[PDB]
Amino acid sequence: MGNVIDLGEYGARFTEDPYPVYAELRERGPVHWVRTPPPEAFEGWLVVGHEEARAALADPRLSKDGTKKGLTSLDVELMGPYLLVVDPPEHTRLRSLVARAFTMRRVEALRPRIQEITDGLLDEMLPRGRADLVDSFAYPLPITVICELLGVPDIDRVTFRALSNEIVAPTGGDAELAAYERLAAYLDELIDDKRSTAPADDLLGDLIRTRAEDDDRLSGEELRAMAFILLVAGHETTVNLITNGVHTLLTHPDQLAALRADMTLLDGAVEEVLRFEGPVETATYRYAAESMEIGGTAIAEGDPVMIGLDAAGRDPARHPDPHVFDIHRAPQGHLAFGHGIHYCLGAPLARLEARVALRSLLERCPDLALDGPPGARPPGMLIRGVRRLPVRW
Amino acid sequence: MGNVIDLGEYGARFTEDPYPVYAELRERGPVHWVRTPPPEAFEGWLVVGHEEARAALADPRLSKDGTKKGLTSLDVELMGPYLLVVDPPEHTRLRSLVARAFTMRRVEALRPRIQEITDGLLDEMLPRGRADLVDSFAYPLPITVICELLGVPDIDRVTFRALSNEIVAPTGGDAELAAYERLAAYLDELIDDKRSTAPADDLLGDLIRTRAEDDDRLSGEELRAMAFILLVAGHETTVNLITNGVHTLLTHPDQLAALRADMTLLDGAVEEVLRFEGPVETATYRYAAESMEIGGTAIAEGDPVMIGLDAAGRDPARHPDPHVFDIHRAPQGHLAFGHGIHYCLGAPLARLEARVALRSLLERCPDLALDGPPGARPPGMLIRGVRRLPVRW
Ligand code: HEM
Ligand code: HEM
Ligand SMILES: CCCCCCCCCCCC(=O)O
Ligand SMILES: CCCCCCCCCCCC(=O)O
Repeated sequence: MGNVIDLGEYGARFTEDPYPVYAELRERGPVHWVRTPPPEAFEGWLVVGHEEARAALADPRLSKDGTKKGLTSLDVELMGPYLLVVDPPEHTRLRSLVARAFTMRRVEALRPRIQEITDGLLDEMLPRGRADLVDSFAYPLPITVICELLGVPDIDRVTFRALSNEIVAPTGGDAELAAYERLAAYLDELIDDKRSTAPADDLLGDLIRTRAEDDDRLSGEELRAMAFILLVAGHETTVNLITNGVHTLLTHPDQLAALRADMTLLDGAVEEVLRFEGPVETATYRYAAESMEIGGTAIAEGDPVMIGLDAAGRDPARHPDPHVFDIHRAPQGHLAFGHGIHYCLGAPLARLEARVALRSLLERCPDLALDGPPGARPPGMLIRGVRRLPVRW
Repeated sequence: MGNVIDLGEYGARFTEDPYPVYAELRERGPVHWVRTPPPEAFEGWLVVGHEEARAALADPRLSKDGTKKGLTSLDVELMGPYLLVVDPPEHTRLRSLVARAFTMRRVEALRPRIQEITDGLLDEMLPRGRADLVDSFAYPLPITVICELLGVPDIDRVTFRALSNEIVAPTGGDAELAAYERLAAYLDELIDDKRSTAPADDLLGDLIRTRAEDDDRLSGEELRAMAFILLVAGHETTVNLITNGVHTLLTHPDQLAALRADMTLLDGAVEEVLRFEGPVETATYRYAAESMEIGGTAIAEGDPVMIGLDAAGRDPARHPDPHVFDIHRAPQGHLAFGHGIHYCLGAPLARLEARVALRSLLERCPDLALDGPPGARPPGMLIRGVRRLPVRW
């Protein structure tokens, strides 16, 4: 317990642009005690260096499961135990039930369908000459893809969106509480309706049959929490990827022109976007399961640790000229998806969605431009991006 | 125990060029029960898929501590417990002793010296007009860099090399163990020469003080074995990266000419070598501590797992047109340094050692060329490289 820097006190220059602070801090060291901005201005360690971001993602002394300390956060209570709030051996078991669904091989078999979705959205959007890229394009593609994968297409997406939006960028203690208890219910309703059809040849179908079987493979509260995460992690991350993409592209016409000149560079741009504006700014819940250290810095048992994945993406030791967006940038290991046991299950899917989305849009909009200012940034440290992206072509 | 892909049945073809075989296996699936080529032909699961390689490296069910199942290899007993034969918490305790020395900040401080060393090696070497690159350049640089770092002042480099070479590629039973004891003699005596000397501020200094202040933080057995791993891992890998690098460039003249023409590309180029001819072909000892699955293949408890890193580097689904060497390659996440708790401690160092070496040399030898046939490949699944590389300039 000592000198805290309150990130609130940087105002909203820091929400809009966290990097010159991240940098300032990274020069002073790799790890520092921090109160995050309001609302729900949380405190604990922030990791801002790559090498330490990487290594703390792998450190077996960091836990994600607070019930081992007697604490029991909301999402745990109302959703259940899910992938990001458990450690091995339960992590392993729950993970094994869904890994085969999300391999490169299987994800590639969705290409034609993701392409077809993208074509219909651009068809629908193009003729009106201008729009919110999010409502019109970048939201519906992932939320349609993930609902089809599960599969549950007649879902109320708008209720879903708003609940999902709240739980990843909480506006306050009550709203948060409300949305969690509202989504728990919605999910309970959803699962039952899926149980009430029979021949569900799909991951949630498979998942409901697994729970019903009297192995501890999958509990009822785990089944709810699985679908919570599959649906939510699919959604805001990928919307933001696609949107941060186009946004940074159009704020860097050098590179965009470079890219249209040679569309083989496309995938290398996506990787630069993921480095430079990675949709997950700050990694999810971790605390010290024992006394340990990260820099020279002693972290005591109990302290939370927050790994700055976007902070690491602009480490100059790892990424020379970190504040420059270069497609032709030298192979450039980032941490946008994590590392270690909880490395993103959706990475191949995300990469596919985002690549197909961005190619098709750029092919079908030679004159795409901003028009003009982008919408509100959600609150909290989890998500990096904007809710509305007004665009024209 | 079931079907065995005997890797020996392929002959010297495989040892020379394993990639077409890896590709044939990977096309069937990503994991296979194998028999390593002779000598001391060994059985286990070889992982040949990128996605499965990453997961396996992070999987908490694989152990590297054979003692936990009543089995002691020549390295463990004779050298001691060191970083690649322990799991957490022993691993966590040992790695803490040394992480601070191998950081990016600290490594970069060595750039003047590594350069100075690279130049001394080239000034001496360049007038003779031709040389074995290994004896004259690639070997001495890493063995010098690491020795200073420790710092073991004057080293018998001709003896150490032979010992080290043998334990990293064993030729037979009698030679292997002999090398371990002959090497276990030298380290002990290297350790005591340091013990019997004026205390100064370097890693071995700090290590030996820790041994003396024993609260099980560092046992003398572990002290030998730490000095073992750092000297040995420091040397084979880096020599082989420098060598693999020069040789791949000279067998691919367009790409070299592209690099000669634009030396900013060097770094991408180096990362492409690591992907294409990674010095560590197959990662070190791992076994299943409980029964598991890897690509939907059932792994019994006790089965060895061999994670094929170079195999992963030619995986079509992670790297398109994998058997093309492309200085301009894009998104290209490889696994040449591992992943998870045991990720290379020395990667920023290796990258630095290699980059200096390749630049200085390429800048001072504009008509560098092969002359003619390269040396023999050592045996075993650990090292991918040749042991004598004759060049001219
Ligand atoms: C589009 C960009 C995406 C990014 C940047 C991203 C990023 C991440 C990150 C950083 C984590 C780990 C965070 C931590 O360790 O605390 C993660 C985990 C996860 N992601 Fe994603 N993700 C993306 C897309 C997806 C998609 C499409 C899905 C599902 C369809 C998904 C499902 C998950 C799941 C289930 C986890 C938890 C894994 C575990 O604990 O074992 N992600 N993602
Ligand atoms: C030149 C290229 C290098 C490559 C490709 C390389 C590769 C690797 C790989 C793949 C591992 C993990 C193997 C496994 O999980 O079984 C590893 C571990 C290690 N490497 Fe390297 N390495 C290199 C250079 C170095 C250097 C220069 C040093 C020391 C100065 C070093 C020290 C280590 C150590 C100490 C470990 C063990 C880490 C642990 O168990 O926690 N390496 N390296
Ligand atoms: C500061 C907000 C943290 C809230 C933790 C719960 C979020 C669950 C959704 C995770 C999505 C993802 O990991 O990509
Ligand atoms: C199964 C392989 C075990 C080999 C034991 C020898 C250890 C040599 C250390 C080199 C480690 C590395 O560079 O990855």
